[PDB]
Amino acid sequence: KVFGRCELAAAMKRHGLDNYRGYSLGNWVCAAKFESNFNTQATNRNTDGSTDYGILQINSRWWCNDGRTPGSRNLCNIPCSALLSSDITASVNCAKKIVSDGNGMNAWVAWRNRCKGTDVQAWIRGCRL
Ligand SMILES: [Cl-]
Ligand SMILES: [Cl-]
Ligand SMILES: [Cl-]
Repeated sequence: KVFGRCELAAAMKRHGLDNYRGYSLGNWVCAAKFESNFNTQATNRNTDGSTDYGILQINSRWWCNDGRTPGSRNLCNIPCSALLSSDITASVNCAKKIVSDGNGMNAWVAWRNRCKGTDVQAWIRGCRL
């Protein structure tokens, strides 16, 4: 599913991501924009052989099981395929664990490089939330 901008903001809020660990909704929408362009089916293969999955490009080295990432963990206790669903529940629940791991949203390199320090409120501007 490719979400609309406000549609995704609303879904993220529904699932308790808004201001989670102090990160406003615009941060999360911005991260999703640059990780996946709001496409739940997004996948990308990393140099180390791990793969990133879903709207927030969650990585199989630590967070989910794909059966093809040697030496990896599955800390969200989910198949990586769950992160591709039109229902963002699994991605949100896993993201909550990731952002609580110590480095906040810096875990998403694209958030650090493209969202951090910017006017992230622009991502939810106009949205009925
Ligand atoms: Cl915001
Ligand atoms: Cl594996
Ligand atoms: Cl980047």
